[PDB]
Amino acid sequence: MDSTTIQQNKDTLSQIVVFPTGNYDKNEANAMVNRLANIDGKYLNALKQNNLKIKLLSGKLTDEKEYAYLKGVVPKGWEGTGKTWDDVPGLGGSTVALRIGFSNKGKGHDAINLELHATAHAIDHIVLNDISKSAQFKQIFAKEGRSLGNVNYLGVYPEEFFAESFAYYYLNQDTNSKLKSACPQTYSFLQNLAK
Ligand SMILES: [Zn+2]
Repeated sequence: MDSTTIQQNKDTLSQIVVFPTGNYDKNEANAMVNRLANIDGKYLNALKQNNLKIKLLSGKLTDEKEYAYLKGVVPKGWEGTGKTWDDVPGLGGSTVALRIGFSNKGKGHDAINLELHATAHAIDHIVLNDISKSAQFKQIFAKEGRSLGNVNYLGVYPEEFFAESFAYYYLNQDTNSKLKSACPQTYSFLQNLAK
């Protein structure tokens, strides 16, 4: 309905997204920004205020200097697998690092969208001050925490279910209505947050 909002958010994101040195698909990198541009501007401006940089990567996560301490480190609940932090495409929290071309579900992650799920962690931690670990959201998580699948992951950690609910809410119209169907209280919760 509104293309003007996307364009203004893209300009906010221009003060947030940092493009990598090296070779990558420029069009796909731009597609990731367009998807991030659907997040409420209130959240984006607040990330801009706190100087949160969304770093897009052309290579592996642990190839980057700041995440080199993760090289060879096995993430939690990567029992066997054979994969370490070197094989993780995205990361969110205090910092945001995303590998370009790995947005879709299955590209080394179970999130419905890499960049929206990770940026959610930053908005949760930096902007909303760990709202996923608040009494109100815990009550909702207690009831709706498994309604998006991944019951041993999303259904166990409220910070993860928040991030995925956020991604469902802001990705596209289909996954938004999917969230409203499966998680009415969570949908209502996020809707009030942006009011
Ligand atoms: Zn996560």
